[PDB]
Amino acid sequence: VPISFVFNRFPRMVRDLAKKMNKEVNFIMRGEDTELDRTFVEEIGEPLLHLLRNAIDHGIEPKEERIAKGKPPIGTLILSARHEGNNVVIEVEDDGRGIDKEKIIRKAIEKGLIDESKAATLSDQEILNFLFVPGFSGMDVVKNVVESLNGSISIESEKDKGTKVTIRLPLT
Ligand SMILES: Nc1ncc2ccccc2n1
Repeated sequence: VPISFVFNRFPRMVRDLAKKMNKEVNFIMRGEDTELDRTFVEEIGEPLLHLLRNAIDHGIEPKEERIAKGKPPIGTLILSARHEGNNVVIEVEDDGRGIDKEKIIRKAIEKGLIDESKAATLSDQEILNFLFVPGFSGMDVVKNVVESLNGSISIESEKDKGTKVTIRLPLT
């Protein structure tokens, strides 16, 4: 099917969550005509809804805070799909407050998953990959579904700039 069968549900879910959270959100959908196998279409909805929720709750800041930080007042959330070879790539991007890598390291140390000495040299991707650890605090459940579809997921984020989650699905 076109992924529009999934993506057409999201503007409703996104305004509803924005109203509940007192966030002003500019939601943009691109690539909705991108076609993929029915099994992916019937399963990819729940993971995507989780990522959109995360963007609106934890990423986009309220307008007053964005103005105070010198950002464009209304936060933007972009959900896109495209073909890459025989794969489909789906991205959820926001221009919100990002993921705080220092907080992740602190939590990791508190949980005994790494010591201070080793935290100093972790890469960005190694740090963000703690988010997929079960119970870390979720992104594990999103990963579980994606992996069940033989997909991969990655996260890029920077503090104050925003977050991009990318899901790559096979042709299957
Ligand atoms: N999009 C987004 N933005 C901030 C987050 C902060 C914590 C965890 C997930 C997040 N995801």
